[PDB]
Amino acid sequence: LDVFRRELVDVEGIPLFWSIAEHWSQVESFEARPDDILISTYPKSGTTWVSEILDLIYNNGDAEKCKRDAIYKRVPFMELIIPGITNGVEMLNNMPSPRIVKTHLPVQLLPSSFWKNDCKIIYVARNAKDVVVSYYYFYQMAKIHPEPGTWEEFLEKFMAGQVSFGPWYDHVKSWWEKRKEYRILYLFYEDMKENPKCEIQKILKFLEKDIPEEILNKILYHSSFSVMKENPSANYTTMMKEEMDHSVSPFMRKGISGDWKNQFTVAQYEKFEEDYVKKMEDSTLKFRS
Ligand SMILES: Nc1ncnc2c1ncn2[C@@H]1O[C@H](COP(=O)(O)O)[C@@H](OP(=O)(O)O)[C@H]1O
Ligand SMILES: O=[N+]([O-])c1ccc(O)cc1
Ligand SMILES: O=[N+]([O-])c1ccc(O)cc1
Repeated sequence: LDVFRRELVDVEGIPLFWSIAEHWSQVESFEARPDDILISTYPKSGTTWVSEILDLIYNNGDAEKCKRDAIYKRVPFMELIIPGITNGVEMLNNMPSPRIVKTHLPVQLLPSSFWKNDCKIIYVARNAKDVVVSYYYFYQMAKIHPEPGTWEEFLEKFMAGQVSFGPWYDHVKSWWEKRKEYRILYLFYEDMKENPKCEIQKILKFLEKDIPEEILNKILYHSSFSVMKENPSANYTTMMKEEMDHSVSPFMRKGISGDWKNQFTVAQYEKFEEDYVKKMEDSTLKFRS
């Protein structure tokens, strides 16, 4: 299918995949349900990690139940519609409750039904420098994206917000502000790295679930990077090479915090930081790198 490497298309101010734009009315009119849990992230911030955690919670840590299908079918990417390939809206329409829904939409573009249904939302943020590195390699392997160009070209596009789903800065800031209006558990990738048990406990409390320590430990074990990277139900290796080419860069790439040090030159770092401070000083958000 000839659907790959196209230029992004503006949707309500945000660069999105051409086929999402083409099917935007279907996304806008998406029907949420009161018990939907929405996982909302800027790309490359821990979406798959948290989605697997949620599905594990819903299945009481049962690893085999969580291998019933690929993560992208268990937890549909709502707005992702590609002709001949996938339709997240239709996948969700046909899914029995309680649904786990994935989105990367900026808050201003989220289908209004989520607000009307007052859904609980788990937002995951990750430090910008690690995000852009992860996103660079992902652009290379995940062929729906436009060509990223060189690292320096891609870094500049990221800083300018000229990448799929728009600027990281506005995404994280506006979702942070939204936590005052709706029930949003706002998590950080770095915290999940440092103390995953603590973060899963936060998720459980938010979900109003109390589970045995033994089940919590099962969920912890199966959501580690070393397990997920080898799990074909979670590591995107069931995608066609034409869609995601693992040989270019694996989806489960490094799974650390601080990979930015391996990618950024000192000059790129200093420039990025100067720009970052200007963009983020209006926000009470604080990150670790
Ligand atoms: N269980 C886990 N623990 C830590 N990182 C994980 C993880 N599962 C996936 N990741 C990392 O999360 C990033 C992908 O995020 P998303 O799911 O939002 O696209 C990748 O980062 P890297 O490219 O830095 O390795 C990936 O390796
Ligand atoms: O075809 N693809 O590249 C896809 C399809 C589904 C999905 O959730 C993500 C990517
Ligand atoms: O383009 N893609 O195939 C994607 C993009 C984002 C994402 O979270 C998963 C797949």
